Amino acid sequence: SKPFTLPILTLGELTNSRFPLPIDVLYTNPNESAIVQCQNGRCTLDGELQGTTQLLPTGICAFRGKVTQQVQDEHRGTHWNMTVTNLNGTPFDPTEDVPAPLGTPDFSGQIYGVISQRNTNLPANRAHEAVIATYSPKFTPKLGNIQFSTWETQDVSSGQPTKFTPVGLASVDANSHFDQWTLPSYSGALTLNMNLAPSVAPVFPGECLLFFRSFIPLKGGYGNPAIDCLMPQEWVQHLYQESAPSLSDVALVRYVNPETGRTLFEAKLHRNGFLTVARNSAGPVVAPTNGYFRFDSWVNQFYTLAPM
Amino acid sequence: SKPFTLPILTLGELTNSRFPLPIDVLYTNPNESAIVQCQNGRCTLDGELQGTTQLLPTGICAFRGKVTQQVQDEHRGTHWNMTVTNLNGTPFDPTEDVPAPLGTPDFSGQIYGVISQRNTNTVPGEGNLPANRAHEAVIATYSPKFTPKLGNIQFSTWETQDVSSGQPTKFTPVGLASVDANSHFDQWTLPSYSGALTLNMNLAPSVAPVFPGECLLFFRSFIPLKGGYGNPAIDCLMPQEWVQHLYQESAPSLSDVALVRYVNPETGRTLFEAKLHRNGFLTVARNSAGPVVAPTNGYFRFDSWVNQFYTLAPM
Ligand SMILES: C[C@@H]1O[C@@H](O[C@H]2[C@H](O[C@H]3[C@H](O)[C@@H](O)[C@@H](O)O[C@@H]3CO)O[C@H](CO)[C@H](O)[C@@H]2O)[C@@H](O)[C@H](O)[C@@H]1O
Repeated sequence: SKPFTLPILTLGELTNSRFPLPIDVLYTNPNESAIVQCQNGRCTLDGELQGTTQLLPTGICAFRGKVTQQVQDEHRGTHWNMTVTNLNGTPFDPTEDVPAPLGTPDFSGQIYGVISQRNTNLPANRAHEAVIATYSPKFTPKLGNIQFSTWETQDVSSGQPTKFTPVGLASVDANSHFDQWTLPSYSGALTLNMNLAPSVAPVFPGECLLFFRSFIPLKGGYGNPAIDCLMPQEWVQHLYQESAPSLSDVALVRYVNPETGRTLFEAKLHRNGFLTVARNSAGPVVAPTNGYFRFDSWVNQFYTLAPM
Repeated sequence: SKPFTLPILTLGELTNSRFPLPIDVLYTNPNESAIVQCQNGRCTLDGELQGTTQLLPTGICAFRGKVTQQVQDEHRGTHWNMTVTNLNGTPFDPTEDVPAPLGTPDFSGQIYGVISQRNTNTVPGEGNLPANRAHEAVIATYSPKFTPKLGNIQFSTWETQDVSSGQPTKFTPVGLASVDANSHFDQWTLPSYSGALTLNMNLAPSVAPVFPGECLLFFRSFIPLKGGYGNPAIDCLMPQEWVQHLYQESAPSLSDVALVRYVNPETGRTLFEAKLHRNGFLTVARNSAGPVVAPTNGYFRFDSWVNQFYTLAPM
C-alpha cells in the first residue's frame, strides 16, 4: 500500500495555491468568523483535485478568452466584456461538474493584473493594466463571461486572444469588497454556486486551522493584505502525482528543523486537505523558513495534538 | 540506488522554467547558431541546481529590493535605480558562487512587468497600515545599468513620479515590452550580470547534442508583448516541475544519458524517444525545425539508463 508522503520543500521553497505568490509565513486565526471554503488549493490526501483547483502555478487566478464589448464606466475607467474558455483554450462546458473554469479566483475583491492580446491575423500585440471585480454582477465565469476594467480607454481589441496575468489587488478600502473567505457568485448573484469543495474546520476542541500565508501586492491605497491557503501549490502537485491511499481520516505531521532534527510542533493533516494545530492565539508562527512538514503516522479525530 | 524517475505530467500540466508561462509545445531547431547556455531551469539529473536556478515558479525573472532614486537615462521613459536582494529578502552576497541572485533573467531583452511597493513605515491614522503603489515597468537586461551581480538594476516606467525612494519593491514579470530590432531580444544571449565588459562567472555549462543527427528538444512557451508585432517564444531545457522533482528525489545518475519515451497513455504507445542527458537536457533524432505535433496529454517516461553509443529511433 503506497506510503503517504509530503514533499521535502521548505517554507521558502513553497508557493501559494490561491494566488501566484511565495509562501511568507505559517499563520493561525482561531477567532475567524467566516466559513472557510476556498476553491483553489483544494486536493484530498489521496490526490483528488476539488473546487476550481488545477495544477499550473500560472493558472491560479488566470483567465483566457476574447473581448466582445466595450462599455464606459459611469465615472472613471472602461469596462470590457470577455468570454472565457478553459485555460487550455478549449471551450468551457458549463455542464461539467466544476464551480467555474479551473483557475478562476475564489474570493471577493478587485484583482489587479495585466490583460495582454496577440492577434490571430507577424501578429499585432497590446497589453494594459486591468482590474477584475469578482463581486460584480458581471463576474459570471460559470456562464462563460466576465468583465474587466482598464485605465486605458480604447486600445483593447475585440475578437482576439486575450490573457489575464494576475499581479495583486487594486485596493482593500471599504468600497473594494476584499474578503478572502467570501466566494464569488460564479453564475451571478441570484444563482447558487455548485460543485464546491467542502468547507473546512477543526472538529477537536482547542484546535484551529493552520494556513500558509502570502502577502499580496496592492496597486494603491493603504493596507497589508494577505491570502491564506490550506496547502501550497507544490503539495497539490505532489498529492496528485502520488495518489497514495489515505489509511485514516487524519495524518499526524511534524514540523521539523533538519539542522537539529528537532520537532518544532505537530499538526493534524486532514483527509480533505487541510491542517489543524493546537494553538489558542492568532498570528504568524515564528519558525525557520528551512523547516518543513514530515508525515509521522495515521491517527484519528480523537488524537490530542501537543500544544504549540 | 534510488531509482530515477520523472513526474507524470502532461504538457498541459507543465510550466516554463525560464519565464512564468505554461508550456505550449515541444520544439526543435537543429540549425540554431547560438550557444545554448541558459541559466534558469538548470538542474542535473541527480538534483543539483545550477546557474541562477531556484525552485519557486514565482521567482523566475522576479526581483526584490528597494528603489533608491530616480535616475537619468537616454532612453524613453522615467528611470529608477533599485538595489536587489535575494528573493527571500536576505542581502545578496556577491562572493557566493552564483552568476547573479537566483531567479535573475537569463536572456537579453526588455522584460515587461509590474513594480509594486509596500512601505515600511505605517500610518497610525490608517490603522497602522502602510501605503502602496504599483506601475508597469520595463527592465532592459542588456543595459549597462543591469548589474544584478553587483546588487542593483534599473527599471523604467511610464508613470513619471509615483515610485517611492527607500521603500520595499517587488518586480512581477509579465512578458516583453517589444521585440523590435532596437529592443535586443535574444533568448540565447546572456546578460552581463556585473555590467558591460565584465565576464560572467559560475555559469551552468552550455548544452548540445553529441551524436550526429540529433538536436536539442525544448519545452516552448509563447511570451506576451506590451506592444508591437511579434510572436516571441522562450525555450527551456526542462520544465520547472522537472527541476522541482529532480531536486527532491536526488536519484543517483547511473550513466550519462537516460532513455526516455514520450507516451500517449490512452494507447500506451510510444510516440517518440529521446535522450535525457546528465546535465539536464533532451536530444532527439530529428532533422527539422518547428513544433512537435503530439497530444498535450502525452508525457515522458523513464525507460532505462543507456551509454554513449545508443542510436535513437528517428521521430
Ligand atoms: C496611498 C496612496 O495610494 C495611491 O494613491 C493613488 C490613489 O489610490 C487610491 C486608490 O485608487 C483607491 O482604490 C483606494 O485604495 O485609495 C487609494 C488612496 O488611498 O488613486 C489616485 C487616483 O484616484 C491616484 O492614482 C493616487 O496616486 C498611490 O498611488 C500613492 O503613492 C499612495 O501610496
